[PDB]
Amino acid sequence: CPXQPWC
Repeated sequence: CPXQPWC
């Protein structure tokens, strides 16, 4: 992340 906030 920051990319997929469930990373």
